[PDB]
Amino acid sequence: TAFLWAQDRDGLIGKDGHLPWHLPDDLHYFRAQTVGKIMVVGRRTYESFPKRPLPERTNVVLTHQEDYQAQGAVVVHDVAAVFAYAKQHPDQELVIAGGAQIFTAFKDDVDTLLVTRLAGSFEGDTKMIPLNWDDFTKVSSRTVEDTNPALTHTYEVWQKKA
Ligand SMILES: COc1cc(Cc2c[nH+]c(N)nc2N)cc(OC)c1OC
Repeated sequence: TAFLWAQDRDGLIGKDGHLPWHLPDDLHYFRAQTVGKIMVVGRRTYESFPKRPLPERTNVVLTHQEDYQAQGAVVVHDVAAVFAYAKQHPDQELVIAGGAQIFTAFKDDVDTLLVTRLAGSFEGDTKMIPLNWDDFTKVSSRTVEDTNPALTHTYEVWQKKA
């Protein structure tokens, strides 16, 4: 399992799940990472996503209640089922596109964490769930500078150690 998300300096993800900040660069990064790999998106994500489903990619819509249904992404209401699905396709890695509730559910059993940090700050009604940084040790990171400081962002990857 892999964690793919973007956050500001303060620690907020956005509003209603949708990224309030328009960073075509960071957005490009998310899209590129989900190419040729299995990704899981929460129900809130299904509505927050810009356009689904993606081509040449495997998208999955995960919700707490089985009443909910999603188009373009496989709908799974079983936490165990999501793990098994990734297990079935060892060739393709599983990445959690969100949301935070989804992240929390699989946060404990994640080996790779991807985080995007923005120098600028944004305000919204949705904040990212707490993470244990000390438990995970950063393996590598990349820094990209945009025209505007707020726009400028960096990519950091953490791997769980035991
Ligand atoms: C491609 O656009 C979006 C992409 C994403 C996913 C996403 C973006 N950026 C990063 N760094 N990680 C992600 N998982 C979430 C969104 O909103 C929830 C988007 O629309 C604003």
